[PDB]
Amino acid sequence: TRQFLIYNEDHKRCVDAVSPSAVQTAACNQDAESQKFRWVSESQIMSVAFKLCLGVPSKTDWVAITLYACDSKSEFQKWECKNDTLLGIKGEDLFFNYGNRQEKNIMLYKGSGLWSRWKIYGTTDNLCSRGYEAMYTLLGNANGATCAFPFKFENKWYADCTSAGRSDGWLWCGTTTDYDTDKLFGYCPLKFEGSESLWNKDPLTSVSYQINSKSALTWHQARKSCQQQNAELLSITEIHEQTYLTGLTSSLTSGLWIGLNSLSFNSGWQWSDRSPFRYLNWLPGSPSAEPGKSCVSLNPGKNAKWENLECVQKLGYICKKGNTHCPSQWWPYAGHCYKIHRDEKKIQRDALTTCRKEGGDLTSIHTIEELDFIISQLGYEPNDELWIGLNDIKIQMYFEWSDGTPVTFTKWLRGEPSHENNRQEDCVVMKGKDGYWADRGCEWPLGYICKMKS
Repeated sequence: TRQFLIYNEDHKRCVDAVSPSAVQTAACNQDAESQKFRWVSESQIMSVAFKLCLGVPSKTDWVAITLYACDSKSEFQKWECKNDTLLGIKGEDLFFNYGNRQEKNIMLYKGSGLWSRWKIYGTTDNLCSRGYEAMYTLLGNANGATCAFPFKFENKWYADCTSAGRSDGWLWCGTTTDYDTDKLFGYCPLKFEGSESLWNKDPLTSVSYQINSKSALTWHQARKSCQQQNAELLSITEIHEQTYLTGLTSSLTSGLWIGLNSLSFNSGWQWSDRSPFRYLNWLPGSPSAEPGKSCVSLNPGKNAKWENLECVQKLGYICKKGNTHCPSQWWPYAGHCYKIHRDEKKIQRDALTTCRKEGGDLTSIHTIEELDFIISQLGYEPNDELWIGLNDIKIQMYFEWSDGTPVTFTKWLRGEPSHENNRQEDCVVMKGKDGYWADRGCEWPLGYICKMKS
């Protein structure tokens, strides 16, 4: 999945490593470790056989590309893909090239020709396709630091995650390159027997959860460490979910990252996996109005309630592997009919009824296309404040639609949802050039939109 064979279409022969002194080409053989290569940084390319990166003595022409000890900053081991199948050194237009058979060796040339076009064996998406992605460790003493390749364990070099020196066959990696000295390690987000014992799956939902309490990453590092596990940062969508994870995080104390954030500039709080932000559970004082704050943490030491901590703080994190014809005045969309009212302005409750006396209900919105229809086609204007069907009248911090349709979709105005800990009941308005939503006390009289079926 991450190792590959470097290969030249025209010569139909792959790149091979015979020695640190010499890098040649041979007949392609994917069972020959000599030939196998693998990214290690954004730029470096290492041989899994010898655990050394391909590099040059200088950025000059016709010098031999050979294997050097791999070095984050030696700026001769750095490579990049140009034009397409081109492979050259960064900064200077000099390219990986097939070796003139005088010096049996890959060399660096200035020709953008057919001898300088390389490509992963058995594919057509250039070698910056299988590019390096930093893989954050699980558990371990290194607090989830990224894997370091290569690393030395018991005086041998390992090019990927290994189950060496272990009875259990788990896959681990050093987080520095000399693990034998620093002894910092963790487990790789890959699949092996024991892999799944790092998740919980609530017996009811079947959604799974990973609690990384011993790690300490920024919000964005955390988010990337669940995407590479085909997951995402934790979303809390139902009252059952918050209680279930309050049980898991009962015995923990330091804050943990969840997917709730205000990182988009014309949009309020939102879940990182695009789950609808319908259920709230803030700590007193949050959402804090401090302008620099956009990422939410879950505090297991304060009954699993939520607070926003700078997205550069290094905390733990939780991941989540889920899974026609209408009355006059009224206008249709998606089989329903809509209307905005300002003849008389009414309280939320009295607005709800004049949409049932009219034969419908305060409007529900389940898709962004639906929200788009409301603002374009019903004479709505950007400086409006219109009641809609969202509310938490039965249960605070739990928004449902008045018409009893499921809340499949959220789109908050920036700054919103407002002050819920400052009131007892939370109704929802539509306002702003984009028609985004805001929550407020219900017992405020405003205009409204309603929705009916045909």
